[PDB]
Amino acid sequence: PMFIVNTNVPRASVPDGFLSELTQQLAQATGKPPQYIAVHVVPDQLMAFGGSSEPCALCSLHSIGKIGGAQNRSYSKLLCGLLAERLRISPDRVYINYYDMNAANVGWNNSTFA
Amino acid sequence: PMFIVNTNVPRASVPDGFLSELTQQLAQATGKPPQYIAVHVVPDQLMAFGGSSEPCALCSLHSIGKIGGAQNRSYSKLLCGLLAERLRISPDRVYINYYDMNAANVGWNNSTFA
Amino acid sequence: PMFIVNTNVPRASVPDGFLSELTQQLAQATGKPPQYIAVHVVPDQLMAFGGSSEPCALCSLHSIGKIGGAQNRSYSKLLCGLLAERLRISPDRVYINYYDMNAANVGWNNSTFA
Repeated sequence: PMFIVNTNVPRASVPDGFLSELTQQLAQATGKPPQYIAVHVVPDQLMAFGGSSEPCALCSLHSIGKIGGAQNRSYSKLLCGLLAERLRISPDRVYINYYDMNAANVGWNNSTFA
Repeated sequence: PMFIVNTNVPRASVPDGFLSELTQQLAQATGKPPQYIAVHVVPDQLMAFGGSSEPCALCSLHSIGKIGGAQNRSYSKLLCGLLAERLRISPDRVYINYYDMNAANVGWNNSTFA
Repeated sequence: PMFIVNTNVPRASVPDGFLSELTQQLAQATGKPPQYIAVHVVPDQLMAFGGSSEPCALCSLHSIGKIGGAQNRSYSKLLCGLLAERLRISPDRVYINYYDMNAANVGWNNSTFA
């Protein structure tokens, strides 16, 4: 797994430690090893949510398995929680798209996972 | 629904009001309430279309339903007409990837939509 | 096709010619006409792979067909090799997500391809 957050929150409001905290929490939540987790934060974006430019986020979580109805609900709680606490973004201004990737459709180290 | 555009056009060519205009036009086109529509514009990108770096765009529209053959063609006409009129990007240098998201694979407000 | 690379490598490390080379090499690999191929490179990103901020990349390749077990392995070797050679990113710090798009879900030139 890989997690991307795009946000209008400015770069200086992103705590040092944030990427490393995302990595560790995602390891716990997904059961995958932290050494294979990727995280990407994109601040200072030009975006609106409901026509307003108060803090908001558009995110994604890609995983080879560990995606489904109950799991995505816990991920959303965890992730919205982190975004609320660390970036001061309200949970109702965050979308997270979940993608269950086939191992054949993930490239890594000159090959794929299948 | 959420709409993202990445483009090589500079930020200063993005008119003021463009995010509001996208929000209102997508609200009408999708039928979804405006307060839930998210829009994201990413100018000044390093990109090329057909090997040429004249103005271009790579876009996404995600929605829980309201995605399909005829509807997608209609969204493309709407959206390419906005990009052409507002950012001066020729419609034949724009791609829009459409994603019909399962409600269970969209996180929002600490949970999902299923 | 369309290929997007996101990376923490700095902008000044992306060689002139890189987008053309990607274009040409993707034409060769996918067999599609160069004029349809879109490429997009986003340097200087805040990102981590395995908790480390050594050079890394998160990529996508979208195509209408020409995605599959063996083809994806071949694309990963090609694109990781370019990333290693031109941006100095180790292949084991690159993820590439592959998307086989339905023609109906690709907008272009006021319409879609289905």
